[PDB]
Amino acid sequence: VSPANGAVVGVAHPVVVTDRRAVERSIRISTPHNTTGHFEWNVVRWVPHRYWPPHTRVSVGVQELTEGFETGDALIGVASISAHTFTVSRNGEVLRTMPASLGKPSRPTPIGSFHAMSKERTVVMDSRTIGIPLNSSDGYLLTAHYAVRVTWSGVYVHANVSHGCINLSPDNAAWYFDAVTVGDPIEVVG
Repeated sequence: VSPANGAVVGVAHPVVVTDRRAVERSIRISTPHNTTGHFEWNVVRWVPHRYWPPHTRVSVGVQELTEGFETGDALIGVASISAHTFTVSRNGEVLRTMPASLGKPSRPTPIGSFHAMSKERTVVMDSRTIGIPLNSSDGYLLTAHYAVRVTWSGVYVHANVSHGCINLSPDNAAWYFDAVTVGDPIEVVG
């Protein structure tokens, strides 16, 4: 079960618990205004449908075990593929709309709805680790700085960028990294 206890997270953060409709019924999310959601599939997650409510305490009851977490501010960053931007807002007001490189004209960032999964100060990225030569046009060996993970699939917040990853300036990527906590909503759109 994730979220873990007390964990201060964000409002696109899924509820994650490890006949599907059977265990789907032993799970219930208790929210102040009865926040709804749907299921997604082993391992199933429950996700709130219009983000969470900000600064709301969330309770999760699964079998005889019940664990809870609190949401901080609502920080949303949006990656527009037409405009070449990653816009960041915190509770209503955009703070900093930063120009972003979202992949490359071959494999641009996949449009969709996500959370900030992890924060890694520097992470080295080696394409040889899953089978891509470094002389390939989609080949690389790089040490990323201020890396905020977007997906399990390896998309990151951290130009002819690969994997569809998102590339910001060093000054811009520092701020998002300091301002962000896991769970912080991530939206790729047009």
